[PDB]
Amino acid sequence: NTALQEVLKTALIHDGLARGIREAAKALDKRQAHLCVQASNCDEPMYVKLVEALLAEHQINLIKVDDNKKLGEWVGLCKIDREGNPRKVVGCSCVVVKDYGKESQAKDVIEEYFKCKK
RNA sequence: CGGACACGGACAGGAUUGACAGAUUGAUAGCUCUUUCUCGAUUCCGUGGGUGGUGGUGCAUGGCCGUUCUUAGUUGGUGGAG
Ligand SMILES: [Zn+2]
Repeated sequence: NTALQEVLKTALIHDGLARGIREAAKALDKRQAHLCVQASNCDEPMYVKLVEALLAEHQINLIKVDDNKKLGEWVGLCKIDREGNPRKVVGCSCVVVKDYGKESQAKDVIEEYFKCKK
């Protein structure tokens, strides 16, 4: 009840992610990948095929979330605003975390990992 | 581009930087082209708006300077004359 709601929010303040239309499916080629997250709304079944092509045989875990636009208020391009339009992003389908930087509430997402995925 | 900002568009399922080789050039200017890797919201597109200019106008001006002007010249106050 803590995993899906707020402990992924606390890993998004100024952490490393993907951003824009040229590096979303990029960070799997690097040896700095912590917890990543992929949408269960992807219009092609080859993009999600491409991200599981690496991580399923390696040390990297995807979280299946609802869509990518709802990750748009997660990535950092702030469109929820007082005098601004609350629909400006078409958000990311695959962001990663290079590094946590702080250790407030990061145990709970990795506790989700080795609880069932072993 | 060294066109700031403001709005909209473009916009993670593909906005934008940079670049080896070669016809390509005056030029090892990725200038353009063929091919293809790379850069991480930085931008790019449109519209308003700045901005820059050894661009005009010295008869729109300021400031400085030259000149009649190297000669002795100039002016109020108060009385007097009109
Ligand atoms: Zn002119």
